[PDB]
Amino acid sequence: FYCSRLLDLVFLLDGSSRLSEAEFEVLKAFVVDMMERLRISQKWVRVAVVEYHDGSHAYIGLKDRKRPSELRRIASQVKYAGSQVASTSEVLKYTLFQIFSKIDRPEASRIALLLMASQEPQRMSRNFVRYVQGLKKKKVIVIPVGIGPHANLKQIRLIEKQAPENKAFVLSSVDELEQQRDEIVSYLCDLAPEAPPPT
DNA sequence: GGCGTGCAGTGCCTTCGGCCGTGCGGTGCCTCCGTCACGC
Repeated sequence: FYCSRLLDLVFLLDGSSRLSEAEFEVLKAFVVDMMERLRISQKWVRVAVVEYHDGSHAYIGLKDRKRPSELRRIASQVKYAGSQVASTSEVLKYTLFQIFSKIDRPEASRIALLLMASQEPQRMSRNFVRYVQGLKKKKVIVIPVGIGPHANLKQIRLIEKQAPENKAFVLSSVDELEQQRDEIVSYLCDLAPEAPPPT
């Protein structure tokens, strides 16, 4: 449908080589479709787009004052990485420290849509749960989205085990996205308040 | 000549030096299998 609520949504795209050139474009299209079903505004739904590999490469910020159509273009032109490493620990650390360093919008919900499709090196996962728990303390909901046979199930279930609102969406392939979009959007929307503060 | 340790972290508390602890790279399910450098 169309989400018109106070929400800060953060898209986190796995940049590993697990996803092919094409398969990644599909993921991007999914993110674009999501955005078409969101009321993009500083006072309603704010969006952020981040392709992550060894590190986080942000294309869109929550405070970016741009026309939604423009943002959709940007989100569709996200460059393919195809890295050997897509650190979820790093992208969650980035989200926690860079994106949500300061909670400037209490009146809205904070959601991190973690689109993963691989397994990061175990040594990198050392402080993983600490970032997830750290996001929780800033009241940021993390929704893992498993894509493909290589998506780290252990971490995904570990995210759910961290917070009540943290639900996972285990998928079979990037094709399962389009036919799961509507369900996901509505789920995220129902986590955000509908009406602003009295002001 | 075996051991036992190694150390991340916008770290933490009992503050300017202990205490916890994935030495580390890389495979592919995981919190790990198999491996190297030092000092003694």
